[PDB]
Amino acid sequence: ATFTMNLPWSQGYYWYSGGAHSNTGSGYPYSSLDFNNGSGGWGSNTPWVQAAHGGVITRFSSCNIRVTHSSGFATNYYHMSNLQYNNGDTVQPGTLLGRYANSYNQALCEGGQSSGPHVHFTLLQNGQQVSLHNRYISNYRIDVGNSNYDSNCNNFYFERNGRRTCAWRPLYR
Ligand SMILES: [Zn+2]
Repeated sequence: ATFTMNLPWSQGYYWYSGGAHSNTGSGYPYSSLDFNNGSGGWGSNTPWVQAAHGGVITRFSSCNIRVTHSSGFATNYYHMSNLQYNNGDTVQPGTLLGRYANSYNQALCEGGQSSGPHVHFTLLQNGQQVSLHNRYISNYRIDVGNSNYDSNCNNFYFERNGRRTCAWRPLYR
């Protein structure tokens, strides 16, 4: 079917999102969002992350997994642990992929930086990161800001039913 994404948690629940940023946090495009459910810092009871859509798995490492849709769009999930699938496996929307890591070393098993447990979520097409601007997730339109991680709610927000949800506010599926 047509590529459609859902927020990687259950209907009627909320997590929190930061502002849109590139995969590295510098430069363009703003392809990525950091999601967390507010469980706390390192060592806390971090949640399981659901596949935003169906597709074929690529497992890059113990902390880095991707779901590639039949359309060639894909979502990438970084800072992960307890990964449940291997290369070539098929998953459905909602499938539990793993947890986002509750330990600092596991979260950064391929490098990067982190201030606390979260999943770094990235949209790709043809294996290349692509901008989240004007893309949709759980029927929210994503409006990217004017710099990496920009959380100004006049610049960055999720919009559904004509109402905005800002970064660092309950984002309900
Ligand atoms: Zn990130």
